[PDB]
Amino acid sequence: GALPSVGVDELDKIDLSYETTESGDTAVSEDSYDKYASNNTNKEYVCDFTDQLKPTESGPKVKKCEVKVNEPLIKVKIICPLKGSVEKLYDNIEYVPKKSPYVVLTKEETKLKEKLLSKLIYGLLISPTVNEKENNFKEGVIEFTLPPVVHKATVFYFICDNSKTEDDNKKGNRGIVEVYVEPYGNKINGCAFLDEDEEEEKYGNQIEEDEHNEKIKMKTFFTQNIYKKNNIYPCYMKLYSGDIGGILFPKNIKSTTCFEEMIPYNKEIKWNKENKSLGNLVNNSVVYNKEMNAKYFNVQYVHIPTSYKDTLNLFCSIILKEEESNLISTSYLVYVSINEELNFSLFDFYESFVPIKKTIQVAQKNVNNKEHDYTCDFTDKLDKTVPSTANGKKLFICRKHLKEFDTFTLKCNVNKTQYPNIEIFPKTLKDKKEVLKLDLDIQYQMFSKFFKFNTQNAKYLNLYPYYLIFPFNHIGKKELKNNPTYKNHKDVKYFEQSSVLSPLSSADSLGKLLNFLDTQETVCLTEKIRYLNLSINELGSDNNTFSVTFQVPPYIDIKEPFYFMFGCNNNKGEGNIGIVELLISKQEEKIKGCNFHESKLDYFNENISSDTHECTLHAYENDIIGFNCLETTHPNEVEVEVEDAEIYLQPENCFNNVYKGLNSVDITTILKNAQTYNINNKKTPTFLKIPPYNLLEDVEISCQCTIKQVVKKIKVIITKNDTVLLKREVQSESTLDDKIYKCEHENFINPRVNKTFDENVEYTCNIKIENFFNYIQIFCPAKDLGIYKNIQMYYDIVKPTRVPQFKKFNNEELHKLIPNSEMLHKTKEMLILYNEEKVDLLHFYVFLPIYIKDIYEFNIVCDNSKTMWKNQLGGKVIYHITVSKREQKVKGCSFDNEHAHMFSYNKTNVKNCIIDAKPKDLIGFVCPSGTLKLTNCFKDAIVHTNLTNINGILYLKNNLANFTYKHQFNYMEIPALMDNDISFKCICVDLKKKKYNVKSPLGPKVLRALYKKLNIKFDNYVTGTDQNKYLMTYMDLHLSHKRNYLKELFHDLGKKKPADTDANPESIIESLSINESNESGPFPTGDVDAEHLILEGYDTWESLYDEQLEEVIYNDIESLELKDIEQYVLQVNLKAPKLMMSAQIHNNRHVCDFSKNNLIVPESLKKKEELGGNPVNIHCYALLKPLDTLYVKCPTSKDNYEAAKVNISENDNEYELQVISLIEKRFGVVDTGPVLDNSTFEKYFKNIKIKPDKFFEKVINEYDDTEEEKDLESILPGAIVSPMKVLKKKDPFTSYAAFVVPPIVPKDLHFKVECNNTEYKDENQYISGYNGIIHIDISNSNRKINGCDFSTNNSSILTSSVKLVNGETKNCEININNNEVFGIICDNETNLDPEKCFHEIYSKDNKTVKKFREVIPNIDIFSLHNSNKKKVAYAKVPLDYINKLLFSCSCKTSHTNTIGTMKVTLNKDEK
Repeated sequence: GALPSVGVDELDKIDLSYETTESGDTAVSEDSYDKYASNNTNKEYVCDFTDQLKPTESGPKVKKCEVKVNEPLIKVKIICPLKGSVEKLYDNIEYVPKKSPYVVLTKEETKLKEKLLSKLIYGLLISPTVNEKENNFKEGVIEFTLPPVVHKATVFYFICDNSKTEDDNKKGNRGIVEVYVEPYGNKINGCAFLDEDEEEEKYGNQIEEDEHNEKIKMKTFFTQNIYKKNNIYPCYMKLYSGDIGGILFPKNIKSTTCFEEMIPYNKEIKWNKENKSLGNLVNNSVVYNKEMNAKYFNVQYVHIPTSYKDTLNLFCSIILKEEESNLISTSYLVYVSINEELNFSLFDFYESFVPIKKTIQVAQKNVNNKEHDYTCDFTDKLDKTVPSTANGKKLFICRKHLKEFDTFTLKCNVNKTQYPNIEIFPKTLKDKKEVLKLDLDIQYQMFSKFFKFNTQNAKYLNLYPYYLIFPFNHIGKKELKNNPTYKNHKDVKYFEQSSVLSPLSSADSLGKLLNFLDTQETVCLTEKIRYLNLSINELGSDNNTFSVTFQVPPYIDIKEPFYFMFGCNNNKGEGNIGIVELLISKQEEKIKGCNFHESKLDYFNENISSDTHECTLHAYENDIIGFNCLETTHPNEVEVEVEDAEIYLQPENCFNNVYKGLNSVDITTILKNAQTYNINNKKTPTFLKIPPYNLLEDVEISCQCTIKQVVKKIKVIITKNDTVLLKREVQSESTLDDKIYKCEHENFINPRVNKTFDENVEYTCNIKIENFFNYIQIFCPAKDLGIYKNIQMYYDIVKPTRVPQFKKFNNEELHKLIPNSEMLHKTKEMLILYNEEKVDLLHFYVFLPIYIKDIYEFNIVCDNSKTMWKNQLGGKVIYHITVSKREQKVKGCSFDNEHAHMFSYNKTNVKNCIIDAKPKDLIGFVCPSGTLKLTNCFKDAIVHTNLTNINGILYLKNNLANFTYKHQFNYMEIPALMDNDISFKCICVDLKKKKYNVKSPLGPKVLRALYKKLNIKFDNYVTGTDQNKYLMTYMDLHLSHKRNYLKELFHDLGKKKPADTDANPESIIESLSINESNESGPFPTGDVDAEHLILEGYDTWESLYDEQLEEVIYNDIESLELKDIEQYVLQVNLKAPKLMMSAQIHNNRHVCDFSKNNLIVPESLKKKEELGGNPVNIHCYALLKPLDTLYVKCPTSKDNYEAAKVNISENDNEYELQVISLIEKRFGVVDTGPVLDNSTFEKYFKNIKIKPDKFFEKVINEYDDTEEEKDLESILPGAIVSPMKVLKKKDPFTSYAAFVVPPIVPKDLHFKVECNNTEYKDENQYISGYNGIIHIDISNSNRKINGCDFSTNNSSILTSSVKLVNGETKNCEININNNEVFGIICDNETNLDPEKCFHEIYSKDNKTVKKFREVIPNIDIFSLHNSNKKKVAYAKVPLDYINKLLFSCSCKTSHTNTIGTMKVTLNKDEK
């Protein structure tokens, strides 16, 4: 509802029945109206009617005065002749209104009607101290003031009707003043005191934005809205050269010291505390409504002129009338900064440690030139000044923030006849084009504890203007001296407290400043930014000045905001030092550009190689058109010249000259404020910044580029204001990276430049979850003062229930919507000494339960379209999530009715559950909300007295245990790899004394309390080495249980009341110390790694734990005994089926031999038939190394067993029998029973099969419960493999299969194989055949070794590799000495020569081939020729042979003539 302002009087009373037409009673057509504009002189509009409205014509005439306002802060003055000054001429004049100027005339679709100006125009100021008379007309002046920001184009009429008088049938002239206000300006930089109360965040589109309700528009009038009982935050104003600020004061103010008795905050000179108005501090500053006399709304506007080009800071105290109700502060402070553009300056950073005499300046915004031309003039600020007064030898610091299409120009006076010696800093500015880049890391470190800021937000510290100019530096020192990270810096010495025993001389201060600026790193201009338009002019018009002029491109290729400095040092001549500290912002928007070139930049919206010849671009207001016609793969501006010759751009310059139809016209005619960027030493890419325009027709602009006789056309249709602009949906799809969902949105929440095209766009990412164990990463920050001031995180339920009302979304709503759903955060745990953890607070992770009963579909809204940051509008992201009905449960228990639907097995409210876990099962662990997590299950469990990490025992890599140890619900996948039978207990603690809210994790303090409480050894524990790339930790949403530093800092400031007349705001705010407690983690100095101190990306040090919750936990522990502590225990016991380790005959050589009658033959159970026999998976655990081989013997499958019974008469060779001597006799589970015979072999091994049928030529991944058979060569090439082949012909029973662990293993391997019989069954049915499953677990390595990989020209395993080509001989000599290992890899076409290499080798002659054992009897060769491949081999030379040896092997195509030769040497100059 709308409630009018102060209303009814005898001069403001409105009526709704008065109805008069625009023509009135004169009956004159509007077409024949004699109109002209109001006299506009020096900001003042006057309609002078003293000589116009005179009865001179027989008939009436209409003279209209048009007052058209587009410039803020005007004084509307209307002068029509006095009532009855002369008789018979001014006798019967009438006025509409006679109650003007408070009430005006509005057009109700046909009629002029009386209505108050305050309702359509908010911020009006009419002084009742000049219009107290009943009729303002006896003075003959109608005057009023209009606010500087209006959002409604309103028209009103004033009428001095002189036609009702009659002097001998002569009619007078009726004067009409037409006041028409259009929207100019968006928001005043300032504050408004709202008498209303704060209103809760209206989620979604339920916001009702009415302009009839004055309350709603008032909230949009200033940048700060001060509620008396909620807003503690001091008022702030920022004014630039030519800006307009103000304050809307309340009605309960008693007195104020702002704009008339301001306290100057001066750091350049010593403290002044006197009261000083804007008039004495600033010339030509204009203040409106000073006495606070206006009746409707008491707002004071201050217009700061362009004459002031110095930085000023002022403080104000607004004391409110002491009222009965409680308000946060009866006196509020106001900080007004005038003409400063860069906040958190490094000079303010320096002054808190070393005093600095300086004059900070803004670049001169040129009015006689283009708006985006700015200059800093050190010609008149580089004088020779010896320090004798506090003005001698000052620092002129010129600060200016450049944006899109903005250019800067510096001028120094460098002549030697006025200055004896002057230097330009740095020295490398001229020749190599480098600058002294100012990095913002030090301000990050000093202001890390003053806010909650990460690595990305701290670089935007130069973007936040509200309260970063306070003397916080004087406090930050204490924090900088408190920060254990800043101490280890090389740049500490300049921020150590200066000498006070002897007063520091300014010369030492300036020298220290020069060294502090010198130690910083230099960066090249041409490399940090791409396509810069820069000119270094050492010569002027009289050769007495130096200049540097650089134009900021439209899109900046800086990786991060380019914050640097330069200037001219003249202190070497005992004078001034001129310095410019400048910052270029990174434009975060895609350029609407036609890029036709085949090679294209990565930020052009139209990516056309040769697809389209004509590019249709509809350009809008504030749009950025790009036109590229050249190579983008050239970051230089020297070699791009060769392609400017092959490009023909029409017109010769674009978009300077542009095609309308087919004619070439200067672009400035259609767009007066257009900005064209033409790159130096280039023709294209050219750029057009479409300024604010005013068109009624789609204007077609056109250019064309001819590349290699191909003409491509850009036809940009700059639209009008009334073109159809519909909601544009940008759909992106979920991308599944490492079982976590990611969407490609990086700066679509970050505020970007406002545009009409920037409002009807919505970025929605569709995320479908149809599987288990996948984290849905949602990225939108927590609420903090800056580019994220009013971000909102709410959710709507589409399916199953359709509730279009937007509700709050937090950890609780997500926990309740989906059973046991978890909001988790990605952290990499710190050591116990630190107790902080690197959490990613901008990104959280939705984790869905293993079991899903209802299909859910929702939309998460991260809203930053309400945060307007310097006329830049942020984006909004919609995540359309669909969570499918997934039927998967965990084995275990639930200790209440909360997780019972998660477990197929449940013992509700039963403390200790015992579970037999079998190979590849999937166990879940979860305890009720409020019970204390004792275990890091399933990373760490309890063995019966001790804390033990069950991972290293069970080969538990590649398991959910490793990442699920800090959730509410933890998961674990049983492997087939076991070194023992292990019974552990996953125990959560129920302290019956007190339940908790354990959303935040439990600290090592209380976990040690429970270990010593529950007899759990934290001294005999093998540490679980951090194998996790991450941890999704279960914690509160955005640490809402933890403290908030911004609000608490400003809360202490507001209750410290720095806004009293006698109060000095500095000495009060310096007394503030940031609220900090044990809810935190210290930083130990010494390390195991440096990383526990530094942060990069999106990680920040925060305590996961709640020290209050922790102390309550420790209390309830120490006060109770063991009887009063419930233990929700899952006792998981794992039975490894007959653990066999592979018989390691050599360091390189393991063996899994199974030619036995107790192994696959089902063991003799109890004499009775038990049941359908269950496969006893015979467990061979083979632990090998890079360059290890495993041989595996099993009984021979019936078919090949017979085939070997055939060739029993036939013998092996020296090779195979040799290997035999090396293996069979060289092979717990060993036989004692009957000797193998053909009968029992055929019986028990009738049905023995071997999967994979080719062993190690295909394999079975052991953590793959699908037993997904894979070509290991496809996963790990570089192995030597013999499939399952019969050991001996004479013995039909035993076969073997071998494989080699390659030396470079890019990763851990964990697979398994099976000489599986379960098909043979005991005829008494004890057990089916036993399955011999060998579980192979190989470790990784990446050390390239001597060896020739003729399969590639870059081996990732060997050092040398020159891939062979048929018809080409490729020699690869490698130089080996005693005790060095080598290899060789031939491709499929070239087979080994010899095919017994390495065992046989060409002689030194390369004529004869010899068994290498002969020459060297201790060589360790790794190769098998009982294989399907004869192209890959490896070996090691022994430790005690040094006589000069030479040999070679070759990869020879059996078909064509191809030779890839490895030449192997030994030692060097020897026998």
